[PDB]
Amino acid sequence: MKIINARLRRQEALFTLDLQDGIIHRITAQAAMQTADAGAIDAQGRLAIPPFVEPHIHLDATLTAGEPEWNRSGTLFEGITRWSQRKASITPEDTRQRALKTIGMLRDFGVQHVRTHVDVTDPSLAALQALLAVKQEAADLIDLQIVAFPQEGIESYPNGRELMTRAIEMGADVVGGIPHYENTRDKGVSSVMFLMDLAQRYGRLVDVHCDEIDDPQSRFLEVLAEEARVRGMGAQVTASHTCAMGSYDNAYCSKLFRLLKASGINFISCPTESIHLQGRFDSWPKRRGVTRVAELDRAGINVCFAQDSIQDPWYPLGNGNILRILDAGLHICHMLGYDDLQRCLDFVTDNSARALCLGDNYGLAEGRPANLLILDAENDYEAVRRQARVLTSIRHGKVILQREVEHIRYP
Amino acid sequence: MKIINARLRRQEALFTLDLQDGIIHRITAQAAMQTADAGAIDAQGRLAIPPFVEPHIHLDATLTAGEPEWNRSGTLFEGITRWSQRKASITPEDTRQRALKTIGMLRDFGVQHVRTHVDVTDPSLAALQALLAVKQEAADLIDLQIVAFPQEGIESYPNGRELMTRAIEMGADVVGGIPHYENTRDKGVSSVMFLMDLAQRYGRLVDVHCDEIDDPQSRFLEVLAEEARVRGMGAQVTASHTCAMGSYDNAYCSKLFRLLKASGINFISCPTESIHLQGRFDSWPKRRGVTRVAELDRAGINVCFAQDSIQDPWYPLGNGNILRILDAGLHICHMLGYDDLQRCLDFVTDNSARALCLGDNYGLAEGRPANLLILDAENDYEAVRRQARVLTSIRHGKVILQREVEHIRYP
Ligand SMILES: Cc1c[nH]c(=O)nc1N
Ligand SMILES: Cc1c[nH]c(=O)nc1N
Ligand SMILES: [Fe+2]
Ligand SMILES: [Fe+2]
Repeated sequence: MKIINARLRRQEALFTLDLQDGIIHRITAQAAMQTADAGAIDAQGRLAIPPFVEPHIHLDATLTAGEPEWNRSGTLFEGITRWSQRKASITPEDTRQRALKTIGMLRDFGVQHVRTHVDVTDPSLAALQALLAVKQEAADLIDLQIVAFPQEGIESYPNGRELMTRAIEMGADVVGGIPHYENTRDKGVSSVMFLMDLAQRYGRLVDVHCDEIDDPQSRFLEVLAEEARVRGMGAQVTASHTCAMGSYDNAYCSKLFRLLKASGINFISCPTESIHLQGRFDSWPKRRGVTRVAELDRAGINVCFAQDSIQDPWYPLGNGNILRILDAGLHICHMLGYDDLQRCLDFVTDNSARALCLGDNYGLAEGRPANLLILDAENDYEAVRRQARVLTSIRHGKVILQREVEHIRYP
Repeated sequence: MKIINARLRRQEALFTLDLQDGIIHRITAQAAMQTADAGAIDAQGRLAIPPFVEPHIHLDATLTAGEPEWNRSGTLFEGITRWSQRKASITPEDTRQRALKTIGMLRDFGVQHVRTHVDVTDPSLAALQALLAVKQEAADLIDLQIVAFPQEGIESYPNGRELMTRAIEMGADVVGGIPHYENTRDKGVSSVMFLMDLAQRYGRLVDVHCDEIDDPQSRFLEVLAEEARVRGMGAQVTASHTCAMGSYDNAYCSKLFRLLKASGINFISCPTESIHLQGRFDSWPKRRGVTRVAELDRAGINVCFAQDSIQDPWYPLGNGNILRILDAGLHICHMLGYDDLQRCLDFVTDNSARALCLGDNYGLAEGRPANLLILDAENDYEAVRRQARVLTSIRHGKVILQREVEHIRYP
């Protein structure tokens, strides 16, 4: 399959892309806009990019908003209470159906890489079972990673350590955690030591719900980053929801950044979720409660954006569109500068792929898998400004989605 | 013309709407979904609403971002400096071209009512001249209101009072202001006394850039509300950008609400703009900087959302889509409760029409103008969750915009 007249990110030239046997066989710069060629796909000057990534979503809880009742306070903690109620009626078939629907939404919006957290503080491990199967069933659409996420705590929930271990043995690819939610500070610390030992013993990645709270003294991030640094596993470690960093003492935070850089760990921010769940315990002025995304990125630390929730006990909205999240993130994090906008797609493509350790299985380079999108925009700035539609999604060299270009009629 | 199978807001039944001679002739509930009729428009269960309203935009400055240089700090004050530079090359024809392009964007997204601020601290009054003409030229698409907006101050800019007066005499429908930007507190107060006297002398509406600053002592809102209350002109007065209220002392703000309610004035919030321009003088934690929208609404005070800028010296993004702004507002203002979501379109339709004093020239009621939209969603919640496309826009009984329903193919 051939694509002509395609823009690539942050370049002025038009390119032809040759796809063959499921891989990118050739990328060639063109002298100028070319007339059509033997039923090649004409990008018509539109941007070709690698697929969008959703590096952090909770597929087990998706589409369960209001069951059996609503999160009235809009807080993390009531969300957990409501989820606990919902868990009493989780079945594998229920989970499968909701997960597949939400995966469909993500596919519709160009996402081909997904990392889902699954609550393993559930003695049935029903959702985990369903999602491990879904990983195989939906492989034609996405590459799914699964995180063993101990929602109610490792040290603070009955048999939490056994459940984490069992989840990993069952085949979860990533070790999760929630140290800020453990019952005492010391148990928060021991939970991080445990989960890092677990990941090392079974050779898994790590992605931890780190400090998802507005408390300036929630500092489990330092424990996680130090373990990653000492163990030499930074590239394999992600800190999600470091919301407390947005409230840290500034002298401490400056000192902390030295460790963060040295550790090599990744960061995920969920700006629509955090703007909703954070700042709930302030009056006025009301803090944003989002981590220091612009500052991490300027420091050379890999950070990216994620949806987190779609219609679940924590967040009543969501539609699968990562460009909406990008927009939110750029506004809330004060990243609407000219230079920011020219490369903003980094935060929902390249940087996210790095967090998921996709390596050579991601990116528009010869020899890599033929997974790519054609976006209805010519550069990063226009993509976010217009919320550009995904016109074509190609996966393993085949078109799996085709949208018509929007046409408006006037009198 | 006839529309069948239409939902109306916050109602379960389907409705047929009969439009004749530019007005709504009849609205009738149906027993159920009906098969198509004699060239009737089939809403197919989609929502019919009165048009979106853009109650606060700066059309004189639209599409000038980066000219002659960029707002690097992303602040209100640097924006004013950049605009001051751009004013040196403003012409009526330049203004007309940019304004008409942005009006086209608003039309594409179902806006039929627009209130634009125009900077009248410009001895040429060039943009105002162009926009008064545009008001007539674009009448086929929108009903435009023009605010005489003294960007560089009434008391603090050469001949500011003369310029305000001349702008009103030229035909600006609304008197503007910027008391928080006046050089001293006493001049901020005198500016409000002057602009209210001006509005009364000429019988005009009022819409003031009130306290667009994170300073908890910026309290010109109380002066404006008191003048409106005393003069009995509450309904004709709007306070835009009361960002400082998001930082007020809470005891003061409680006392203040008593006056705000009694005064009857309207409020406009610009959440995407304020999240960008506000919080810039904090470090961490970083305030949201948006007025107390949910609290105003709960108190029975009319409040609504607006875009403010499209690609201008203050804000680099913008596409005309008020639903994007609604989404932002609901998130930043903590209004994602179930009750909130079921009526959220209030903030971009009914409430905004009230701010603009549209009266019986707005709304789906028999006898009123046949101005309405068909949205690709069945209720308020779905409209914001899906960012529903405007499928049809009808103005004065005629279709002025038609979109085809998005169709995705899966090969
Ligand atoms: C969605 C979600 C679930 N659970 C949690 O601890 N945090 C979240 N953001
Ligand atoms: C856009 C804009 C222009 N001028 C101003 O004073 N405030 C604004 N938000
Ligand atoms: Fe999460
Ligand atoms: Fe404004």
